[PDB]
Formats: sequence, structure tokens, C-alpha cells
Amino acid sequence: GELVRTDSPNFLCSVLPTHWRCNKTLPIAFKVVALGDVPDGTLVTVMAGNDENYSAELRNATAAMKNQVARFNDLRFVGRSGRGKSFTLTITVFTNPPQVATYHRAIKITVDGPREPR
DNA sequence: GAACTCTGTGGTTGCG
DNA sequence: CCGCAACCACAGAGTT
Repeated sequence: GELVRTDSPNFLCSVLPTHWRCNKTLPIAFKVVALGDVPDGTLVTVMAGNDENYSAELRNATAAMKNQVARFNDLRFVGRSGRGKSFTLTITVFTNPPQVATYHRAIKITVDGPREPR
């Protein structure tokens, strides 16, 4: 599906909603794509940091690279990012040595998530 | 049946 | 004083 470029010329990840509700399933399945070669089985995790929150509590943030793609099963953000602020996520691919791909200011996570005006 | 899970609406409220 | 954008609670309807 939709893909965005990361900090690294070797990895591309799915595009994430601009604003999403904590502990709620994502509208798409987050995936990480490897252009170079990554042997199957290789682990990939994702961390979501912020100026305020340092590494938001996540759910299901670890996947294994199957045929150049690490399909995350129902990844979820439990920690909030702070009024008006977003999460930058770090993609770490555990090959030797570990490679890293950062997806700057990707998604804001609030208790309500996007809501109809009042 | 109890105990979750999910998603929307209502009550509040600092900070512009 | 107004409102947005957040937080907190919890109701209703499904699930496990």
C-alpha cells in the first residue's frame, strides 16, 4: 500500500495516519520494506519517541522480515504524544550490524484520536 | 454469566 | 468570554 521514504536509502515504511487514538488499531497494516537484501527471519522493531515522551509504550512493535517486508501485526500506540505534538518513529532492523531508519514526525497520538467537532 | 474489546458521546478545562 | 484539542468516564454492542 502507500509508502513513505525513511531516513535511510535502504528502507521504506508504510504511511501512518497523521493523528490516531491510543491503543486503537491502525487503518492500515504498518509494514517496513527493504530495498537492499535482508535475510528472512531478521527482526525489526519500531520505537516511537518525542521531545516530551521518550519511547512511548507500544503494542506489537516487533516483526520478522519475510521476503524483504516486515508486516507488523496490529501495531498500536498506547502512549500519548502530547497536545499538538507528534511521534517520530525509529525503525531498527536487526541484521549484522543492525540498520536504522527513522520516520520523523509521523503520527500524533491522543486519548480521543480524531473526533467530530462539538 | 464474567470480563474484555472497541468506538462514540458527554463533561471538563488549560492555553491561546 | 470563546474554542480548540486534550483528558476522563463510561454507555452499548460485540467478543472470548
